Amino acid sequence: VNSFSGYLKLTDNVYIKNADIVEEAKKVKPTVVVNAANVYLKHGGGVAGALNKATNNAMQVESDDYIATNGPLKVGGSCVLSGHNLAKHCLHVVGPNVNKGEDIQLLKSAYENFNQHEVLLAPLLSAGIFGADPIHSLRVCVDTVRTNVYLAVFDKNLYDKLVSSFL
Ligand SMILES: OC[C@@H]1CC2(CCOCC2)CN1c1ncnc2[nH]ccc12
Repeated sequence: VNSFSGYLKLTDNVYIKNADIVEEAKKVKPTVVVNAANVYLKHGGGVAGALNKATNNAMQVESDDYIATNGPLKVGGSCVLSGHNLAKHCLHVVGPNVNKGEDIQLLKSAYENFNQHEVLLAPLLSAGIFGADPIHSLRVCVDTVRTNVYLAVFDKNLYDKLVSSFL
């Protein structure tokens, strides 16, 4: 039993809700919140911009030190950093950005990072400003993630469309 509330159950391990991931994180304080990161950890917009703003830029400060030491992530890769005031940890995961010409097959590799954590709050990788089809993102998620994932879907029309089209 966990403290996630109001989610629709899609499969044995995948749950979904229309929610602002920032407000969800602030309520639940999950062990892991997933960020829709880029390889440079520059949290300018989308989910990443929102989560960073909610940390008063502390996420960006920590991220800049991470990059200075380790260099950029790989597309499809991840790193674990602090969750600041939002969660215990933040798993920064880089899904392919279609608006950069990045390979969509890497989306499965991106979701594989979730399997290293028993429970996560997360957005749909590569959706929104990353330019991929959110219906496809949800499908790859369901077919790749085996741990317990609670998906927060921002757009209402996106959420109802995601539920009504789910196979
Ligand atoms: O789940 C991925 C979605 C996709 C998105 C861009 C395209 O469609 C509109 C929404 C932004 N994402 C978010 N999801 C949950 N919480 C969020 N907070 C701020 C953004 C955000």
